[PDB]
Amino acid sequence: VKNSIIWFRKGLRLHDNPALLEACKDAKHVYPVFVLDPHFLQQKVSVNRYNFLLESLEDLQRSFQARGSRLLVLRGKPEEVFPRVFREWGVTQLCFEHDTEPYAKVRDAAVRRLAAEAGVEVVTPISHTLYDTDMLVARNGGAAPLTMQSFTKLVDRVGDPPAPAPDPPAAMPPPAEDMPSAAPAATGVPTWQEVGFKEPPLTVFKGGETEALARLEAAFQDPKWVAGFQKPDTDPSAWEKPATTVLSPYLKFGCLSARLFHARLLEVYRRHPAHSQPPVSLRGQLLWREFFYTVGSTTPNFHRMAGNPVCKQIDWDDNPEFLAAWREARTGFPWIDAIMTQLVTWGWMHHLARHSVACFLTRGDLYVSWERGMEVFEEHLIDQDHYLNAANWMWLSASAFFSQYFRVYSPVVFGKKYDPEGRFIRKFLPVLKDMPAKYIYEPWTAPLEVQRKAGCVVGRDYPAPIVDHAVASKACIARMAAAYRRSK
Ligand SMILES: Cc1cc2nc3c(=O)[nH]c(=O)nc-3n(C[C@H](O)[C@H](O)[C@H](O)COP(=O)(O)OP(=O)(O)OC[C@H]3O[C@@H](n4cnc5c(N)ncnc54)[C@H](O)[C@@H]3O)c2cc1C
Ligand SMILES: [Cl-]
Repeated sequence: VKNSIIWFRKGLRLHDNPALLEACKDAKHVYPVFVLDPHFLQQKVSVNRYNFLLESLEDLQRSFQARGSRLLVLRGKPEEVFPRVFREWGVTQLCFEHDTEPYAKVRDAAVRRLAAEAGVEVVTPISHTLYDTDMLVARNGGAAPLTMQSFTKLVDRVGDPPAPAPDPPAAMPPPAEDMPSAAPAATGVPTWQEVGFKEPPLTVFKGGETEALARLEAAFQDPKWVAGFQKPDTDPSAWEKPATTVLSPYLKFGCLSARLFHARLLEVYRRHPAHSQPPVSLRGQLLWREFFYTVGSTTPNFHRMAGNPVCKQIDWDDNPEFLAAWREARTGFPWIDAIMTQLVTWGWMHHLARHSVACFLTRGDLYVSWERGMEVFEEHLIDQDHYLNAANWMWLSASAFFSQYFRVYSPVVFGKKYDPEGRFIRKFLPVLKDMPAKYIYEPWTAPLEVQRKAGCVVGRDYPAPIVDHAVASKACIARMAAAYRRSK
């Protein structure tokens, strides 16, 4: 008889899940599995992101229970767990969604070898990306496009991505009873307290497929907003109602299918002939993700500077004091510090808020390596995504993809154009809540009488600025110019 495992890693959803559909086909028993390394922390990861994963697993558990089944959260390393459960459960087929990250390729090769030793068929459909990204490279002559313009031309020659797969059946084949490795007490979803976090998550975005689909429907309630979306024109200071979809955490974990999102976009576009086009359109945003997955997966050492063939070698400074001030939201520039507080509190900030703080750290003011900023984002972002974090940090530091290092955002002026009253600053830096708007982006310029009346004395309640932007940005531009000459 057929006994199958559907192994979740990403792809934390029932919709558009061809791996799950294959596992269920003609099966007597299906074992839905997630493998949790219970020593992960004792090795880097904020409770915000880890709890988002746990909420996503709890949602899957509820969905499987509604269909007569159960999610099994196995503790250990895949290479140690799977040989045991292959034999225990009489497994004949293992299904999982393909993953192109570096660690995944090593892990999955090991599991494939073990499956073959046990006589287990392995099925690995592509559904985390819009397309088979190896197919895109092949149809481009064997190399990934290195500009968005050429990437968009390639996908348009290839055509539409595959349609989302059908929903799974209303009843699933359950795990077999009295299998020791499937014991309830050994296979439940843990809480954040149980995995060892001491402080609670503070983010406002809840994990899981159910929430992902609800947020998708909310975005599409206004088709004119979807059709006319232009990413560069959206407001980074909007926090009560964010100005973009905030689907990124859901896409990162696969709670939302990218193919479903794309299909829904095309439905709207067919009815709105003046809809925006790539790169600025909402379809364009999914193509930025696809572009960076395609380049990233075919480039060695993509997450590093040294040994990375697409990355310019730049003389970044090893300045721990500047990195600490940035990481701890005590730069003395309220726009920067508010965004860095949103990072640690919510784990998500608007794209142009990410631009502001990444420019400041690297080529704009402090001249610290983008790899250090990437590490801080990797800890705190609930949408942390290996290829997308690396690629956008290389863009913002003018190390790859982007080369216009004379464009430097002002940490004072940039936010003021959207939010002159500083509502965003006041929300995330309440020490400044009573500062008059005239000084809230530049509090060190307020007279002492004003600082005292506001209960915010610079140097006592809120730090002085760690640099003078005019001085620092001129120095950084000169160094970038010199670095660009050296790589001639
Ligand atoms: C320094 C830096 C680091 C970043 N790190 C990450 C990261 O770890 N994870 C991440 O998902 N995005 C990252 N981004 C890209 C981008 O800022 C986010 O995808 C975006 O803020 C998510 O908001 P949203 O879902 O509302 O996006 P929308 O504008 O609604 O876009 C829809 C989807 O398109 C994709 N997308 C949008 N913008 C980009 C982009 N510039 N690059 C790649 N894909 C994009 C995402 O999957 C996103 O959910 C980073 C950008 C910068 C400047
Ligand atoms: Cl600016």
